[PDB]
Amino acid sequence: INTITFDAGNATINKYATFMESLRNEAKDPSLKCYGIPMLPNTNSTIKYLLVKLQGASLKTITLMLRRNNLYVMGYSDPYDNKCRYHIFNDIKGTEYSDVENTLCPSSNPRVAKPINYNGLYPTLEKKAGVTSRNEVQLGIQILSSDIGKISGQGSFTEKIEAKFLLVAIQMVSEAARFKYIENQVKTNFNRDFSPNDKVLDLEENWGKISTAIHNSKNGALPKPLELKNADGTKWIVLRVDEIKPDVGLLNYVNGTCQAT
Ligand SMILES: Nc1ncnc2c([C@@H]3O[C@H](COP(=O)(O)O)[C@@H](O)[C@H]3O)n[nH]c12
Ligand SMILES: *[C@@H]1O[C@H](CO)[C@@H](O)[C@H](O)[C@H]1NC(C)=O
Repeated sequence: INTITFDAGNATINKYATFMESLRNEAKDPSLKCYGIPMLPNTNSTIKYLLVKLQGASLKTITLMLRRNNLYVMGYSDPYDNKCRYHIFNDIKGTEYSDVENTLCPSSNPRVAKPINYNGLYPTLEKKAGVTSRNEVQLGIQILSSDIGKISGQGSFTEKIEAKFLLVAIQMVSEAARFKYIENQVKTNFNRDFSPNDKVLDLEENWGKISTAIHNSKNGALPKPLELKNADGTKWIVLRVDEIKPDVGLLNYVNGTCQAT
């Protein structure tokens, strides 16, 4: 469908809230839903990818390409030297690789490869970025805008700022779309840089666990206790779908029927 665009250079809470709502309605399987939370399609949807264009205050752009089944950033393009430059992780290959290369930068127009010489897993990204953990990498709307400027159209940039930009972009686009809690952490701190708290990391880490739990619930009761973390890192025991439902924007795909509402 339509490329979804977010202008980070000229943002408001309301435009970012709109962007989330957009991304969530385009990503979701139109029919699937459990306890009223929309669920992503499986890997045989009629449309398998989503493109997301971001703009900085410099007016430079970066377009991310997400796999729609699990909202995974597979790679990105920028305008470079009158060419479309595509950057793809080193583990995307064959039919996926050439749907990504050709949808970010079509055949009929000039393009040039610039590999991401690592994979898109958080550990790998933390390592290139030089941090033990991603709570050391700050997030925010100015940071996202500044980061687009540091890479878009630049002949040379380090793998450290590229991995920092991808830690920020995966969390403010993909994690924020999966979790309404992370979207509300960006709006709360809209006008500042912030470090993700311990509930933000735990939710990221447990999205699959959470999706399967809700999908598998009977009359609103979770199959077993779910132990997550509060904003201060203390333990939180979830027993019922409506204790976690305020924080979840989308569900990972889980096979089978579930209570739809
Ligand atoms: N490049 C990327 N894009 C989106 N999500 C992720 C992730 C993490 O990816 C997981 C996605 O789930 P899968 O196990 O279905 O691949 C989420 O738990 C998310 O925290 N790592 N790298 C990612
Ligand atoms: C998916 O779920 C449907 C309905 O329960 C079932 O018939 C099918 O066997 C499942 N597929 C897989 C791979 O388990």
